[PDB]
Amino acid sequence: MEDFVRQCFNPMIVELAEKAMKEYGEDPKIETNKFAAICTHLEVCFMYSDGGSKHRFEIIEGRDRTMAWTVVNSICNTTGVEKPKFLPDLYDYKENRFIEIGVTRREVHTYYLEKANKIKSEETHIHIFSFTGEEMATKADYTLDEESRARIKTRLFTIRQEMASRGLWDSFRQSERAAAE
Ligand SMILES: O=C(O)C(=O)CC(=O)c1ccccc1
Ligand SMILES: O=C(O)C(=O)CC(=O)c1ccccc1
Ligand SMILES: [Mn+2]
Ligand SMILES: [Mn+2]
Repeated sequence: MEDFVRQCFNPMIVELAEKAMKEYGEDPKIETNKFAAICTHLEVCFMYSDGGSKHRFEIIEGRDRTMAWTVVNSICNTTGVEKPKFLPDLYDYKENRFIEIGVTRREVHTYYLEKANKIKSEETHIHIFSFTGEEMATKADYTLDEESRARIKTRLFTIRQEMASRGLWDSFRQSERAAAE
């Protein structure tokens, strides 16, 4: 699984997933599934950010935490929007709202609600993608055009196929459920 991750995602994404895991004392060599999940989540964050006009999104995910909060503070004090209790993934200068992005190997609506309750914030938009091509957004708003979202979905499904092809997919779909329970 480890070797698969390093040739599936780019070094920058891998590099940042490693840091993210290390910051919390977790080891990518042992918890290889969570390693893959983090690379995936980052890739989706980046793609999502790229989907818009050039300066539309501030990227909050994939930074050192302290600098992230600083940028969040800047946005809140700048635009009037409420400070969220949990670190979001993006800010949308176009729509004037923070975005949390989810990637589940489980049901889109299940994951959506686990998130929605935890944040407990009306302002933060929520956007969930599955490895099977479904997506769910708050108020049925997807932010991006159909083209952008389709590229994301395609990419996720490619990751699933690539894992399945090597026998790593079952173990990976297992991990999330076990983590939840
Ligand atoms: O699993 C995901 O989708 C994450 O986005 C995970 C993440 O950011 C993280 C950060 C620090 C430690 C462990 C996971
Ligand atoms: O799951 C996700 O989509 C996250 O975006 C998770 C995340 O940011 C995080 C940060 C710190 C600890 C655990 C998860
Ligand atoms: Mn995040
Ligand atoms: Mn997220």
